Amino acid sequence: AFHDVPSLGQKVGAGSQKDVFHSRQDPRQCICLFRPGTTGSIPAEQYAQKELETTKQLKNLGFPVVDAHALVKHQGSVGVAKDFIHNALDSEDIVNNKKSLPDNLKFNKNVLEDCNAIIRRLKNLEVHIEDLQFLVDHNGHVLINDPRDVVRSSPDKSISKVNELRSHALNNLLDI
Repeated sequence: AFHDVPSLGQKVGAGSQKDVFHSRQDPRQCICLFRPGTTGSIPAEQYAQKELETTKQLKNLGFPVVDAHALVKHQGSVGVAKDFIHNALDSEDIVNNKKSLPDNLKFNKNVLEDCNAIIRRLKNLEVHIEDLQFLVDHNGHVLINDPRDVVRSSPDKSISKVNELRSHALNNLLDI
């Protein structure tokens, strides 16, 4: 199931779970490989397989996601081939105030609307997303990234994660 990527493109980004590389097979994609010690005791090949499945399940259910295309491996490194989001902001950087949303009005509106839309689905379908986490593309759209699992259950923990990010957009929009 895991495909060999012989060569990697330039490295891009700063996420802690995975190191990300431009795909030399498709400039719309990137190669995302687990860092050491990020999958706990679970083998990396399982973690990657579970992320691809969950990403596809959420995509089917209507959620906005960073799409995942293939399980990949490079030397001893294991991971997933995913859509590349140019100039993406990581939502953990935003909520932990390491980075900030731009001032742009349209940008913050998109963050607000998409956060609302994600919460609506979580309520309608009554699901909880393990390790819920997002990327914000350069227009402000919010995409679920590296989901670990989706299960029918109370969505309140997940709705709180979204609200966490939404608050920053609210605070900016309330500033005229």
